[PDB]
Amino acid sequence: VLKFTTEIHPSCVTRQKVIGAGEFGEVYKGMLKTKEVPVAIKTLKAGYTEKQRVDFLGEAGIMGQFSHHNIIRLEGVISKYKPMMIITEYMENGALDKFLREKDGEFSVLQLVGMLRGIAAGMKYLANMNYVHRDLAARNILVNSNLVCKVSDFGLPIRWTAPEAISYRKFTSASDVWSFGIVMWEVMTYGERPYWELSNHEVMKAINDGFRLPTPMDCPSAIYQLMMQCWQQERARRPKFADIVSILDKLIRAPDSLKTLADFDPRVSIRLP
Ligand SMILES: Cc1ccc(C(=O)Nc2cccc(C(F)(F)F)c2)cc1Nc1nc(N2CCOCC2)nc(-n2ccnc2)n1
Repeated sequence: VLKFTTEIHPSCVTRQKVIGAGEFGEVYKGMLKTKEVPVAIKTLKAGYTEKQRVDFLGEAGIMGQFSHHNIIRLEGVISKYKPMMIITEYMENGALDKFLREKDGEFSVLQLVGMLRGIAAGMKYLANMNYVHRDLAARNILVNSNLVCKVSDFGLPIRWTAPEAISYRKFTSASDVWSFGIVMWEVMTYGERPYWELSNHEVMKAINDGFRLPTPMDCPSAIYQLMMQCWQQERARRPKFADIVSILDKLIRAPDSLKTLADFDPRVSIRLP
């Protein structure tokens, strides 16, 4: 299980502040020696069950297998001592959802599209590795100080989930593509809530009736077209992540393609002379 993971000795780890919770233990911000490097640390505390131990070390195992620029990096694991720990890199900019809501309007279209290309490349890698994420959303993406997005999974999302996954529990890389389209909309809106104040039942009814999120403000036509393709009801009609990466790469490498904007439908019109 731990074959792509490095065992870290507990004397090299300092926990500082609680930043969240695991299934059976806290997540902390801390420091790792090997000068000191900031890390996030998920613990498994005394009394955990067999199933919790299997899921915890299984999680570390899969994270260790991933080696990609756009996937969170595992620094290592403590499995030989208690409490057990999963240790990852740390990003001062934090999670993408809060980041964009706190930086409204501060980036260029090219910067936003570049973020999406990195997320798509991480997802293409996961899908190729036969890993279905199931919870792709901006809240599960970390942003580094180069604006590079790292797909993560912080644990627990009707508004991000494809219809077949909601209806009959069919989670695949194609349901992850639906979620990616929602993430595109989150990025281009600077972290707006998908479907605004609609309830979960209202969202599913709207989707089943064929309604889809409208274009963000200032959004390239090509980007809105791409998110719309991610939201095809028929799973097989959605692009694969390889198609998404290819499209986004081509738009970035010919950036004039992003200057054509989709028409924004105003809710409110102001009359002025
Ligand atoms: C410690 C830790 C453990 C596991 C994971 C994680 O991603 N596992 C995972 C599992 C399956 C698939 C994938 C996937 F996607 F790669 F495929 C990834 C991330 C963190 N690391 C971490 N956890 C948080 N949390 C936020 C608060 O709630 C608790 C968690 N915050 C930060 N953090 C904040 C600022 N800089 C870093 N790091």
